[PDB]
Amino acid sequence: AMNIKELSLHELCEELKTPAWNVPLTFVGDVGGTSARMGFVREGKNDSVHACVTRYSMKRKDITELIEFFNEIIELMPASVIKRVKAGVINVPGPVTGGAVGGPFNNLKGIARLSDYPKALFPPGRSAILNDLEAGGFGVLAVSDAHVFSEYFGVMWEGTQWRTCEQEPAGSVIGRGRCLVLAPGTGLGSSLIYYNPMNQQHIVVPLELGSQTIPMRKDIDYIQTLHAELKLLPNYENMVSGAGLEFHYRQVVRGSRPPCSAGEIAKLASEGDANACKAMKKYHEYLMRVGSEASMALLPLTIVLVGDNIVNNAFFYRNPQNLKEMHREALNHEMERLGFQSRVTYLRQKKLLNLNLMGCYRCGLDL
Amino acid sequence: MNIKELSLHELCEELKTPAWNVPLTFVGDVGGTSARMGFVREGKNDSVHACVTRYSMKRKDITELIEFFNEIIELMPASVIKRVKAGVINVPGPVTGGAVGGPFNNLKGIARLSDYPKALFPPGRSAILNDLEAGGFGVLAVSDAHVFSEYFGVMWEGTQWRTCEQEPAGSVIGRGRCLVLAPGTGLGSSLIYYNPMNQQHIVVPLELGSQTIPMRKDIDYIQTLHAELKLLPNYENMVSGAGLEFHYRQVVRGSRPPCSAGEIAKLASEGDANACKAMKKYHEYLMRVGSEASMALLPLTIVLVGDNIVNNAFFYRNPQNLKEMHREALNHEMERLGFQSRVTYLRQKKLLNLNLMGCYRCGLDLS
Ligand SMILES: O=C(N[C@@H]1[C@@H](O)[C@H](O)[C@@H](CO)O[C@H]1O)OCc1ccccc1
Ligand SMILES: O=C(N[C@@H]1[C@@H](O)[C@H](O)[C@@H](CO)O[C@H]1O)OCc1ccccc1
Repeated sequence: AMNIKELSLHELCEELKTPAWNVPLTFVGDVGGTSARMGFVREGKNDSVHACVTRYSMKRKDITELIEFFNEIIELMPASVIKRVKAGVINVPGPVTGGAVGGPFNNLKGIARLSDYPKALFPPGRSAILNDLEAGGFGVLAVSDAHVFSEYFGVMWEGTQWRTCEQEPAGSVIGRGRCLVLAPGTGLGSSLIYYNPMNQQHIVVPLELGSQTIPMRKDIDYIQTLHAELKLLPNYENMVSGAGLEFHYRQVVRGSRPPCSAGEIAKLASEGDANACKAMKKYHEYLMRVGSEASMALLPLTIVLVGDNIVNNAFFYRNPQNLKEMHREALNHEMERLGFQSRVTYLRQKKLLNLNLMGCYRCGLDL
Repeated sequence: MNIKELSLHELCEELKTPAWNVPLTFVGDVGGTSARMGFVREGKNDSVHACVTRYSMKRKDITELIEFFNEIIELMPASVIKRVKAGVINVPGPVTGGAVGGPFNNLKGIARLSDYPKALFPPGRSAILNDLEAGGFGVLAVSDAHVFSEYFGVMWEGTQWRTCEQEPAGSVIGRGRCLVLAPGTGLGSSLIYYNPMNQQHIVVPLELGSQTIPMRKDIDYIQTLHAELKLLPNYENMVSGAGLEFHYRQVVRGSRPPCSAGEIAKLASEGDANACKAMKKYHEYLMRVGSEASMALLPLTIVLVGDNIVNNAFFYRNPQNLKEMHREALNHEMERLGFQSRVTYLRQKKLLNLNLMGCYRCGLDLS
């Protein structure tokens, strides 16, 4: 159903001359902190979705470098092909106003301005800048609508409310309820797929749950230790990020060691290393606190953890002890005395898929 | 829109008028102690006219509403009830599927639409809303009738307003997200999301009030309330009637008798130093709801609504109190990048039942 081809800039040029690619096109771009995958999507035979993209490196760590890539693409591509571009959607790893202005970025310098992009890739009134988890959320909806939900998402635990509005198995469809998508990677991403009961419609509402000040449990001292390193009141992202895992790893080993990065800490936990595993537990404990607060504030039917990080950490979630402690923490809220946290079904992405690119495409269709 | 409070019998009379011979919407605004229910019509020159009767919630039970509906059906002509084409009520609790009103703080039982009479609640044209979901539909109704500056006053203009809108702050809702806060008996919250893709606003219900409060430099003050409640304080615990009483008891330290919220507000309006200090403290946690939500939800506007807000006008007009409220709304680590400054704050400056306007507007989107 879901098809993405990674190619060099030149292989892409040739692929598009195929009679298969002689149809209407959407320009799409998934932009992250290091790299960006940009290219073209078509509708395929038997209702399928086929994309071809090339990887660019964000060498300059500047969001305005994207313009170069667009121009590079327009010249180095045949006009016949560009003429079939009927819609243009990219995502960026920051907050976006009016689908047009991508806001201050943690990693990257500058501001994403739709009005500076070339109209041959971004047709007026048929183009948009999304936040990366806005795109993610359109992706989750694309997966549900293509009926392959259980191919790509696995249930972590079923909540109370699932059977009250759905008779199908948990994880077989997104559900006629709000879905909160959380992407713990470089940054902590969050979007709310709102469910409008009047018209049974799902709508993607971007969030910045990651930049909320962390509320206390019994961790006052642990929060204050990071407060004194950052010289900032910790937010969720400070505890649930690359930097966050490093922090938990430094707090566990209780002494100087030679450097290991988040990457190295994950690799070590997958090899059975006690200390790295305790770092991952700690990380997942703050991730579940984002969930318990948001389970009350936003009343989701489902919470879905998405991204490469989540798929690559499958070793962590398969362990039923890790899952049991995550679940205990997801219920660790005063409002659990009335069942609010128990209501919620948690899922995780269990198979690699660029949600963001599928989401840029679904967004292009609604436009 | 014109509303009129009448006894059960006068209501019966008014509807026999040839003026009320037209298609009707049933509406109900249900609160802690009372409920206003009746009928809305479209008038000549696009006017909007409503007629309701008051009921008291003697039982403090949500299921008593059924009686009121039955009482209305018998004591009304069949001719009249037959012109009911839509049915919308609001309740002071969280609602799933527009049909089931979840456990309530103030009242016993569960609001089930499926138990209401179809004569007032036509299938597929009826809904139970949360009180601030209704409030949100109201704010939209006021904006669309071009009288936004009649009912709302700017407290301060944020930096995002002039990019998104060329009309004056407070003259329209805005093509952006509006977070509506109702600090009354309970703390109400809803988010009027603005779709970029289409210029459509949708009301997203929230329970911001029940989130655990994140600290500033107030660990001891939070812990004082922690020890009285035997629960981790949430925003509602600090920003409610119980909240005001707490702030007052802390100010006096047993120097003076205890007080109701009503009493405390009356005294601050008369210039009582202690009561004023209690109101500052209350407004300090209200602005923390706003600063945390300004990051999480990225609103263009925050609007404070309700009789409470209108009746406390004296508090917001004092430029000292407003300057300190503003300082506190910017009290957030993410202000170093402008996020809290983005947001325009307004207050309801003239009485209006937003919820009843909202039940009606909701009905229109349904029929
Ligand atoms: O950038 C964002 N927030 C971004 C989110 O938009 C994004 O979804 C997430 C996943 O990529 O990373 C967060 O860091 O916040 C603005 C900000 C935060 C911190 C410093 C500067 C700017
Ligand atoms: O009742 C609600 N929350 C209600 C809100 O829905 C409502 O909008 C607000 C103003 O009317 O009061 C809150 O208290 O939460 C569930 C709850 C909270 C505390 C104890 C029991 C149940």
